[PDB]
Amino acid sequence: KVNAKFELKPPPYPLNGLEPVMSQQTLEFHWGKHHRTYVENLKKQVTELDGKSLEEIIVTAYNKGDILPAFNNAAQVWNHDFFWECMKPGGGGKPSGELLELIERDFGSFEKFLDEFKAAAATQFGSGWAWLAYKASKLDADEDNKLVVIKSPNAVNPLVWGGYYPLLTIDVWEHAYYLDFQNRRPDYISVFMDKLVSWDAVSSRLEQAKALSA
Ligand SMILES: [Fe+3]
Repeated sequence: KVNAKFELKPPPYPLNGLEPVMSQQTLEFHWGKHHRTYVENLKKQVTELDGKSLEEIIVTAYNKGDILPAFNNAAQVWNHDFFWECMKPGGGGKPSGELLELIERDFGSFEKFLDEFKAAAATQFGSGWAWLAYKASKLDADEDNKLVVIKSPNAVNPLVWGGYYPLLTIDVWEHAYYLDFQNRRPDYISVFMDKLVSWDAVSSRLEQAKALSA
């Protein structure tokens, strides 16, 4: 976690690991330039913040929405770390086990959840993120302890709310997709879900989320 000599964390696969769906070129820019830059700038800004955790810096700098200078950088480092963990070579398909059950419990069906997640991703105007998060007051009316789809602008993530545990994200900043899809953000989102998403990753987060909100 902490901001010592913090370094950029590589994705959990080689930069060509997601070919042909997300290009090596996209990885090289998105991770090697954008993500790297957030890391470098955060380190320059980070001070009373020195040696604090990424998440602590994020929640404090959000400042109820009147954000402090380190917020954008800290939140984007975390968001991109999380984003790389959300995908895998040979990803896609459907979740299983408790994640699938909960998704069916809260959205009726996986397909309904998929459509809701894709619409959130598609309609976030400008730069930002779409999320699947576990909503639980014990994290911080009885509904409560359930999955939600949320879209957020710019660097904002569900950690700043809170009572939300992020489970899945898709980056909808144009740099995430422009080299591969240009304007076609819906096709990108669709392909992300069909081919890239690591349901194993999302399931692990859900276990952590349930443990934390018990
Ligand atoms: Fe990005």
